[PDB]
Amino acid sequence: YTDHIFDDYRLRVKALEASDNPFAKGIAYIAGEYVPLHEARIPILDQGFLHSDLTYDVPAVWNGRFFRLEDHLDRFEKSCAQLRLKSPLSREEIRDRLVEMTVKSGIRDAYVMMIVTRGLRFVRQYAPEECDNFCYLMVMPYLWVMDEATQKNGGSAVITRTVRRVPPGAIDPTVKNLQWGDFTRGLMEARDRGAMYPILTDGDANLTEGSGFNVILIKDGKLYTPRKGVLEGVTRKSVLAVAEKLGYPYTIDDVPVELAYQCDEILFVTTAGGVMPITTLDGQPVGDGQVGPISKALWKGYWDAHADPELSFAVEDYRA
Amino acid sequence: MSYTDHIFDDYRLRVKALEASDNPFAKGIAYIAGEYVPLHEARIPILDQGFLHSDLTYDVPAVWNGRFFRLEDHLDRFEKSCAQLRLKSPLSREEIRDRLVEMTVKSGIRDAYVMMIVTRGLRFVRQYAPEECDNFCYLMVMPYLWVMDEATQKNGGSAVITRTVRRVPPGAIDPTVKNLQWGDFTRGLMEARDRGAMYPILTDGDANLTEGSGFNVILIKDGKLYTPRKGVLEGVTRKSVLAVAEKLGYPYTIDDVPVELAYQCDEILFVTTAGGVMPITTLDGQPVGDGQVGPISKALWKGYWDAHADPELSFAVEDYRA
Ligand SMILES: Cc1ncc(COP(=O)(O)O)c(C=O)c1O
Ligand SMILES: Cc1ncc(COP(=O)(O)O)c(C=O)c1O
Ligand SMILES: [Cl-]
Repeated sequence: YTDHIFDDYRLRVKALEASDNPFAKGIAYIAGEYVPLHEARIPILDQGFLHSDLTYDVPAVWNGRFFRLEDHLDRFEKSCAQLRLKSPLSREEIRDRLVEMTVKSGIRDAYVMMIVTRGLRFVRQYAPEECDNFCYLMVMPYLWVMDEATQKNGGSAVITRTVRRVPPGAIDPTVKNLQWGDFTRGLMEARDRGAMYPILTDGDANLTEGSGFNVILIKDGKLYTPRKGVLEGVTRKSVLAVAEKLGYPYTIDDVPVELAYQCDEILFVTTAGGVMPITTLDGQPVGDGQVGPISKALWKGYWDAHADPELSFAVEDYRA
Repeated sequence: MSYTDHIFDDYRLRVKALEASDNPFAKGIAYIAGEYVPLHEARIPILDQGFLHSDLTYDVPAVWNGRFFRLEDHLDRFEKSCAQLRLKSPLSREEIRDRLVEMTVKSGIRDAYVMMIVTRGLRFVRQYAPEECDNFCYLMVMPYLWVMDEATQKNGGSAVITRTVRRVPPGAIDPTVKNLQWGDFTRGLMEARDRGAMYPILTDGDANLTEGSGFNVILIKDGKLYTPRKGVLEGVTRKSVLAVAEKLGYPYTIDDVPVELAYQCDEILFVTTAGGVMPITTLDGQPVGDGQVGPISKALWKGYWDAHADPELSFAVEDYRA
């Protein structure tokens, strides 16, 4: 079922790797300058580094079409407000520059980043309103949390037992952030236990999310995905809209840990890879150990949606 | 006659001298990829996982009147922190020490805030085993920073026990491993400002006190010191103040500190490398005890700073040799 998109994608990557464009390996916007991604540098005094004082968002370009960029911009502006950050670049400026950098790079399948940091001033010495916040933009070749090869059979995960999710009353998980202390411990625990990915609990016997992805349990034809303690993922939104069209019931609510061990299918969903089936959990098969039919149908709907003119636009039909 | 003059008179003179210096490193110096760079020109690659996933640990010793204080304790904790996160410094312990002293002498700074950082580097631990990652080391020496300045120490600072945020629990992020994932502390600083206070004190969300944004907390009641054990960094400043407390005959306990005790204590100290002993005289808009900097705070303050000359716990940067 992967050939549906990956045959065409592999052709586009071949063309990009053959390109002599100095931005084909990626492009960064830093202080009004476009720089090749691997030469791009930020000041070490940026509080985005010295206190991870930032928020970010990651839309994708697929076959030269941005997917749900307005949803990512909406969530980014919301995230900025929650942390009392104000982007020096307008929402409309960010959109214009992200499209320009995509065209300028020639990258047709892109992992895109918009970052706002506190700047050089910290919020102990200064009110947030007295801080001049920084904006960084990056466009790079599309990244896969789960690659084609792994998606064909599904990946492996564990419910972490050495680490639990940062609670929202400490750090708000609806505000996309790079304070991955728990997720990083999770990835190490997964490798220790011979699995690719962690699923973190809330420390109260419910599932939350993983290292850069939401979790969807499928049982008896119904989708179950955590409400609290997680990022409100754009991939999750897309997959649930596809589920609605196909007549699959879903609920965004508490997901008790027990349900992970009794379900038929598990999906991980994220911008960086899309729909990512999981067929091993804690060393045991998920259901029959096969990529399930509902996973396949949602995978197809998700990718088909990247041509939907209501949800996407082509990078050349765009005008500032 | 103010008790703060004991150190600030001499320090205000030394800064004046430094602000007159033409040395291009007098504003600070960074080690980046085997090069010394002026601090305000120093840059790191945007793809450093120290940035893209705050995948790092750090430590902060200080230089005072040209003497490093307890640098070996900071190096000990840094190596422990690196091991916990499966980071290996590309610079040995001995190289970090040599370079930190070199950068201090080269800068001419007599009162410095020092920073040793190790990040994951350009590879992340999803695609790669941690042993496959070539980790980066960054060093910085800059003019000494004050979480609480001279003016505030004279009458004491203001704090609140946070009610809009709690501390990241140890089973999410290990607080004994010094890290820059300040999501909770940053919320705390914003809440403090909203409530007309300088500093936050975060609870563990289970009715105990933890630490604040870059400092440990010590309560003092009926001559006894109480400081949280769990949910906090094991501060070198806290260690020093407790040694000064043991030597002066003040009993102390490192254990759970229930929130209630904050409202019933006689004195409150915040302790950190970036400011030292920092008395707190207002809590949730009300006086701490009699609203004055207390006698035990002053005694511990004096002992802490006096110990920056002790030859067993400090060394002069000029007398050091690689
Ligand atoms: C913690 C976390 N959860 C979930 C996601 C996926 O959400 P989205 O589909 O909006 O990328 C990400 C994104 O990388 C993430 O960092
Ligand atoms: C969270 C936290 N606790 C405690 C401290 C104090 O540790 P030390 O006294 O060793 O500097 C700091 C210093 O920055 C800190 O960030
Ligand atoms: Cl719910």
